[PDB]
Amino acid sequence: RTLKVQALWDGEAGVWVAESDDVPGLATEAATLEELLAKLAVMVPELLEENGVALELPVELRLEATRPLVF
Amino acid sequence: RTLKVQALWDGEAGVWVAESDDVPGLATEAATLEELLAKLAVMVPELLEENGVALELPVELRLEATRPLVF
Repeated sequence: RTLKVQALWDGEAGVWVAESDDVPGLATEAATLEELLAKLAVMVPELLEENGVALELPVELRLEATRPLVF
Repeated sequence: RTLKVQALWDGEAGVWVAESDDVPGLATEAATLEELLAKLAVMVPELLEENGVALELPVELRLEATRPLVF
């Protein structure tokens, strides 16, 4: 169904890093969130096949980025 | 707590558009997801105050972007 993937900002390395509890062996990053999305679109299917898929279709990727709010 | 905000890609207008069921009167977009985040960091608090807040702290903003997966 929906595969939640977190994008964590790594200021030191200047890149967003993908992390997912729904996607096995996911290890990828990119300078921008757009590029991270692009890369994910390719890698995620592959990783799901290489591993025991077991997914309900059609599957969508939800890239999440969190920011702390100041009041 | 966590305020979920969706970023919807508008290819025609060349911008990501913010949409939120947790944040009142949210109307904003930006050419990139980074900029959309930046803009949100400022506007969201403001909109929450101007309206009946009623939030548990500390509050974090979760920007979500969905992409359909092809197999």
